[PDB]
Amino acid sequence: MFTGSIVAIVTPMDEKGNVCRASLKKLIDYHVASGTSAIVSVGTTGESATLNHDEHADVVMMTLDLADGRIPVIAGTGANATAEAISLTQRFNDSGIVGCLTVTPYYNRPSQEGLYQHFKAIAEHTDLPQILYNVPSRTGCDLLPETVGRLAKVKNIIGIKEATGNLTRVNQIKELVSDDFVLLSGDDASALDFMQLGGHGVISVTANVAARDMAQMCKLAAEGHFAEARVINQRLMPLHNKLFVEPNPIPVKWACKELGLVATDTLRLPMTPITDSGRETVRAALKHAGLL
Amino acid sequence: HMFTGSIVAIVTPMDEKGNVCRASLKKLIDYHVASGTSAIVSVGTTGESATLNHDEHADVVMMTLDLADGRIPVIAGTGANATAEAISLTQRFNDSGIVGCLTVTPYYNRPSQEGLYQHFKAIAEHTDLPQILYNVPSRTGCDLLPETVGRLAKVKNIIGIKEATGNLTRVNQIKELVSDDFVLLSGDDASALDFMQLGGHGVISVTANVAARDMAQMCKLAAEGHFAEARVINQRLMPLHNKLFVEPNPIPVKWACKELGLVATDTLRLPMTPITDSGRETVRAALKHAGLL
Ligand SMILES: N[C@@H](CCCC[NH3+])C(=O)O
Ligand SMILES: N[C@@H](CCCC[NH3+])C(=O)O
Ligand code: NA
Ligand code: NA
Ligand code: NA
Ligand code: NA
Ligand code: NA
Ligand code: NA
Ligand code: NA
Ligand code: NA
Ligand code: NA
Ligand code: NA
Repeated sequence: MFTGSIVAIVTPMDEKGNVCRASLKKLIDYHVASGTSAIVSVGTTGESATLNHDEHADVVMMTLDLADGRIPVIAGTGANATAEAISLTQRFNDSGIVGCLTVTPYYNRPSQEGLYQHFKAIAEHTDLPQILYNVPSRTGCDLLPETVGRLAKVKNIIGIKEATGNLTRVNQIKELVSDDFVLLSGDDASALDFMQLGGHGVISVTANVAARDMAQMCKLAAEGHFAEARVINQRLMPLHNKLFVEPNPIPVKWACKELGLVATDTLRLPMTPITDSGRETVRAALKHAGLL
Repeated sequence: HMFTGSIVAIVTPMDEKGNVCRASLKKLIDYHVASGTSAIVSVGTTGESATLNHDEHADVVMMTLDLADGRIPVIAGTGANATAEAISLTQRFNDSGIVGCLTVTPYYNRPSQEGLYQHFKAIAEHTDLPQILYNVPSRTGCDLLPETVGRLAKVKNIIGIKEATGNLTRVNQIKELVSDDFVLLSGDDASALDFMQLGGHGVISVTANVAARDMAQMCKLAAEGHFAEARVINQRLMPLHNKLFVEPNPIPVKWACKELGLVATDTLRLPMTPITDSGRETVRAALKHAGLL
């Protein structure tokens, strides 16, 4: 259930910056039809930083409601204060979400022991499966394999979204955890490599606009058909890269709009609209992918 | 002028349950008044801004302002990674008595230079208070470049920057793009004296929590061009400048304050955790090197 192509879904907005349900419905219908394994709601790509606690909870519950049992929903529950993370987590207990994605605290740079006590306290206040999430380029801290191994012994700590793009982390973690600990890439451009080394899937921004390809690529990787997966990956590589040509989710929201998947590409400050150059680049990447 | 010299990034002292401890904060503020500290930054990074909710944050700022009682200026930490949050935090301290705001680049969501421009511009437009930008890429994932600083210096109440890269070339890259009354403050204790000798006007300092008079003298000596004497102080303090980050700030400086008798307990809020045995030994030796123990 926590394997294959998982979309880190955008939070579509109207021109005032409020959540646009009609657009989110369209995306969720698109992912059900495309074979996406699951939806991560209000991750980084979903602009977690700029939704307040109640808007955040509302978007997750909206996503769950619209999913209507057709596709599993994983809630973004990360926070850089352990009390905030527990409170967010408790908000979704017994909601119908199948698990949580909880990022290492950002900006206050805790120690490895700080991360251990942080994630352990979170896990002790829920029954939901917990997927750790490491992305040092955003957070200023690096959850190391040693610490992941300590945390994997905690009951409902069940996997990790590893977004460093450092592919040596795959088997560094795998040798410290049990066979059913889930290893998920959080870096689209290196995700097929990550799977070929033993990863079980990807929590993906590219899947927002290339869901069918991403789902088939990940299934082929799972079946060991890496040559066939790489043909898809190469079609998608310009998107993997150029969806970060400006701060995510600025490009992917523009791309969703360009494809008719959402009504507007509006974001909340401090995100700002895509530049002329960025549109040109993302459009070429979408054309390279065969989507335009 | 008011934003020069030694400015303490003051800890938020807590009791054993993690609640703000007014009695320890009062002692610290009296200590800074007697030590000649130029100003207090309230609820910055060293003050555990992340783990105080909006009401606790505002309460700590108002407490610090009340305890200072006009004896020393107070600068409120008002940064946020959502612009709406930053405006709302800023609006809370309008006409409170604080003299200015310290506002960090959005963290975790990694905005562009244009996003930083619009962020800080929108903030400045919702306040009459002086704004001090704060760049610390090692924490935020985001680097406010001098060109963008120069753009923002043209917004009238954006009046300075706390530059915490430790990259000393930024001093004059910024200074040549701004007017001469734009304030340049180090946010990196180990390189602060270097920063001032290159033209910086002061430092927003963690070391000043426990070596306030030394830090006040070092900055005043630097300001008067007495760099040889300032360097003597800096070498007394350099192990502290470094070892107060031997573990995540403010874990070492809070333990040092407790060991010096300045606060009652060294308690923090998760995901900060208590100082290790090795860390205590390292920080004690640095305190002894400064002559403080
Ligand atoms: N802007 C803050 C608050 C988040 C509120 C819940 N989405 C942060 O990024 O941590
Ligand atoms: N923990 C969140 C919310 C802070 C609330 C105000 N001190 C952050 O660091 O941005
Ligand atoms: Na709607
Ligand atoms: Na660490
Ligand atoms: Na540690
Ligand atoms: Na390790
Ligand atoms: Na487990
Ligand atoms: Na008290
Ligand atoms: Na402000
Ligand atoms: Na100005
Ligand atoms: Na400096
Ligand atoms: Na401690």
